[PDB]
Amino acid sequence: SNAFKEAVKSVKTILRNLTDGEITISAYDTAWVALIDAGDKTPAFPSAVKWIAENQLSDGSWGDAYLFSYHDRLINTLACVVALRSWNLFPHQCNKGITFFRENIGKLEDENDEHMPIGFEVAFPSLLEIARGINIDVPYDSPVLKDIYAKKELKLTRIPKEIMHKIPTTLLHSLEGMRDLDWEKLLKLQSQDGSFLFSPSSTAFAFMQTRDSNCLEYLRNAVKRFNGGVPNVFPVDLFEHIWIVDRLQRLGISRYFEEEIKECLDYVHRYWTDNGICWARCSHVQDIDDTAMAFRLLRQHGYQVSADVFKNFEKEGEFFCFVGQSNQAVTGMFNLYRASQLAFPREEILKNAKEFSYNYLLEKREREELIDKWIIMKDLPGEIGFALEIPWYASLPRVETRFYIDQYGGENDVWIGKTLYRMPYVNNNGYLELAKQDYNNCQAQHQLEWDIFQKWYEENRLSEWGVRRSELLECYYLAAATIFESERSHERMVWAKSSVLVKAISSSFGESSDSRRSFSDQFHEYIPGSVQASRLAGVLIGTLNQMSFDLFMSHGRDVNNLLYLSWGDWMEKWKLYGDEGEGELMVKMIILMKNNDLTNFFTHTHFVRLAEIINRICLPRQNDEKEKTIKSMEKEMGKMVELALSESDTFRDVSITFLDVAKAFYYFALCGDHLQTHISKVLFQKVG
Ligand SMILES: C/C(=C\CC/C(C)=C/CSP(=O)(O)OP(=O)(O)O)CC/C=C(\C)CCCN(C)C
Repeated sequence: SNAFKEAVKSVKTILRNLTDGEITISAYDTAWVALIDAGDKTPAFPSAVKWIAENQLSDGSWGDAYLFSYHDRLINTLACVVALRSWNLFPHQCNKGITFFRENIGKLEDENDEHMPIGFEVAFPSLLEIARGINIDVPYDSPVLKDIYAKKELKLTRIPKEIMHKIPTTLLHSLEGMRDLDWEKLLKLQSQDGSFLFSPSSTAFAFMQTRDSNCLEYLRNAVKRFNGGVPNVFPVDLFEHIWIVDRLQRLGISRYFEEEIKECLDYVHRYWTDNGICWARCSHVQDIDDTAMAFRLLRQHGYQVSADVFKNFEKEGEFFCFVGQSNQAVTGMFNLYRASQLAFPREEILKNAKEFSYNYLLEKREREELIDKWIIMKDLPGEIGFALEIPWYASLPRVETRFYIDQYGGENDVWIGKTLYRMPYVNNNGYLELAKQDYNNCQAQHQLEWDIFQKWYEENRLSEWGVRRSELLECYYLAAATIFESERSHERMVWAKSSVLVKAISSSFGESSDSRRSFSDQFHEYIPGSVQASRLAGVLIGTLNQMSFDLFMSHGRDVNNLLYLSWGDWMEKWKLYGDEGEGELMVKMIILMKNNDLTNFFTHTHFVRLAEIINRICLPRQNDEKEKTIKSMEKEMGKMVELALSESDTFRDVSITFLDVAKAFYYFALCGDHLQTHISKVLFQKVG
């Protein structure tokens, strides 16, 4: 007991105390740092030397202890051996590394599945030549190595080295492998924290060549922050802030951290620029992955961000991770896809982005190529598959969350830079535990109400009023998958019950003006065909009364009058034309059942404008004519997204309710023919 509360607390302290990043140490990078000469032929950073000796793995290698990769182990180990030997320190660990290297170098190509660390083919041979330079006894002539030495010389002939010296590029992240270097020019492309593109190793190499004091400071700060070691990229503050918020929302638990998340997004917004962003604040080089994620979250939470930010990544209708490079990672395109779906109608560049990323991912799934360069994830195919299957316009919170809890790798995910690395605050088993418990608690609540909802259906003999059992479950499902919180049962239930009653009335009396007239008369008279019209009316009136009573008994709020007015307003329009304003009725019901006083907005202009949009979306449930219908909903929803997202956090509760109802209808229009598995997972299959 309270274990849950105390776990929310520990996640809150994490969020409150985020700095420049919780990222694991890179042995490769701290080796480069350890090589630095203080000047008097002693290490400038003895604590980096110490870290290396202290963190060697049991088999003599250095690297990620939980995910073995020959590439990762060998480059990490060779670097550490070089560092220790060049100072003749810690000969015992230095000897173990050498043995490991001797015995495993021939296994470099033994893994079909392994990813390559970034820039391995230039970085590996370069520290090989450093090792040979200090007479380290290692098989420099290992057959596997002939192939990677050739690859290096060719990589280098292709590098735009002159451009590398004139403008900031990703190449600055890996200088330690290159040869023709003009430091007078490069130092002008130094980052504002003194690093060369937030790489300690590239920066360490630069310091050895220039003795530049700003490089030293970057190194000093990092070495200190990490007690001797350094990561392979730092800072990683935007990356971490953004990814933490994305994961908490998708895990379905973000509502516990609304204050903390708001503060994270303010931080991010603070460092947003018209060119976008990268993983670290104050960069001259941006990437589409970080930009698309920040863009999506900022816009989603009411920040004003422009889509012109994506213009720089666009070339000839295609989109790229980095300006001036051809790289197009699956995860970046995935995040681009997600971002593009929050486009306002005026934003052409996002239409093109959406068109491009969708087809990119589509093709890559068809080809069996959903593998990413930047990360090793539990279930990338499943995440992409979901995204392609379920547009944001049709993405109900519980549905996305139910699948993602199954996809989230927790602490098992591994990121890929110059070496393998982890992000403990993004990929965290604790978040998952919390997510599973919270999901299961809410689900249990939903099952209770499903049982109540069925009894209600039976007691009122609604099956004889033309409501099928399959329709009953679908109605409850849409409400619960949207308004899912345990403490929001009144909103969830009024919506589910209202939609059912609307379907019964429409099926039993919607056929013609007379029957509709017949029914509305009875409703008002109550408060052959006229006898039963009175019966159904009693069901409506009956359940309306029960609901307001329960609200009154638990929250003191009396909503009787507004309740009947709303139903009254709907009855008149339907009377005259048939079902036309169901969407609006649902929204009003939900707002009424809220434990607030938002009903005063029913008057506001903003409210009215949203009402007419939603009524264009929520069609009176009725091949090629289908594409038309769905495409038309999207255009109307495009307008609603704009209106709703750009809202002061007072009326926002209302605007968001319009979106919720709209998405539900959209989802049903799109997927309503094959919901059985979704419903089963969301409502009836426990997580874990
Ligand atoms: C500057 C970096 C990459 C170099 C450019 C690349 C990879 C080109 C691929 S081509 P290549 O593999 O051929 O490389 P070369 O061998 O040519 O140097 C990325 C450093 C940032 C991180 C690690 C954090 C990522 C955060 N988030 C976006 C995930």
